Amino acid sequence: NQALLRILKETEFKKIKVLGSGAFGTVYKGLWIPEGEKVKIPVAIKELREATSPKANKEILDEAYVMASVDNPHVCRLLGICLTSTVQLIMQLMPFGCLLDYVREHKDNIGSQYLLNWCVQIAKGMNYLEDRRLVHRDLAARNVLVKTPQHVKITDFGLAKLLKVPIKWMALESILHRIYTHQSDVWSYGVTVWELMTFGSKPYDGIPASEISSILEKGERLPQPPICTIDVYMIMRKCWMIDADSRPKFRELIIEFSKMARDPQRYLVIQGDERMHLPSPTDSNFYRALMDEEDMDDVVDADE
Ligand SMILES: CN1CCN(c2ccc(Nc3ncc4nc(Nc5ccccc5)n(C5CCCC5)c4n3)cc2)CC1
Repeated sequence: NQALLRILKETEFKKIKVLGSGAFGTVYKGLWIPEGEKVKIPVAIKELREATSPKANKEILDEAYVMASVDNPHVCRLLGICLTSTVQLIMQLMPFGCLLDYVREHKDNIGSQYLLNWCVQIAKGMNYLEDRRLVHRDLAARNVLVKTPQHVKITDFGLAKLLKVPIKWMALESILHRIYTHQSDVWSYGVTVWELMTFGSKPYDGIPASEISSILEKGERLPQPPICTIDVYMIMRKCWMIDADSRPKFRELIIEFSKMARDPQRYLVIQGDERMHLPSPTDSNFYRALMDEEDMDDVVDADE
């Protein structure tokens, strides 16, 4: 459906401030000014680095329709595009930013219920992509956004194909053979889970990217995060098995983390955890009305 992708003119929006960047481009907070109206509506804008040829223009556009068709509570939808000298991609602006920064800025003031729910929600978004027969290729905590603390959304879907290789996130077959599959996405999911559980540690810190295939081939893996019980760590290790088909499926990952979320303290050990709990319904309802009206599945709660 082509109607899911608004074609914007450079006159209808402005970039206002830089929010971050990646291998792809620079992300700005922007203002959309509609249609002979006064108002300025905040948006997020990724401007791609290399200038766009017209012929590739069709190629980018074809991919953009797919990106705009992504409809799930846990994956960010591409809203609009502007094609010029540059390709500009328009999406919802999220006051809370990316998950990687969030867990860093809240290090150790985050409860087992939040961490285990995020893991569930990430697995639900990835599962949806798999169901659409789509592969992300660049899952990482930096590409998951926080809509509210209770609701996270994978972003950056589809550009990796569309146009700095994240070797430390990559399944070994992707490093060696540039093969990308749902099962390599599962590998990067394991790394993403590891970033959350360490409150945003850098994976294989201090180790050159060039050495990573060798240490993987030797059966070395990211170390067990100190808050993680063994069952949590074994799931991560399973995500990083050499045989791609031995790795869990995202549908299994949804089930396992959901079950752990029902008994959060049995699976993560966090000091002060009883002092930390999911928002009361009162606080959840207020958040939804102010900044998260979109339909979504219930967060998994503790049985007791
Ligand atoms: C000192 N910190 C102050 C606050 N800060 C910040 C950054 C971003 C947001 N929000 C926000 N929203 C939507 C985004 N959509 C993409 N990415 C994106 C990807 C593809 C197409 C369009 C946007 N981003 C990226 C991820 C984080 C940096 C910007 C987005 N970021 C809120 C606060 C970071 C610096």
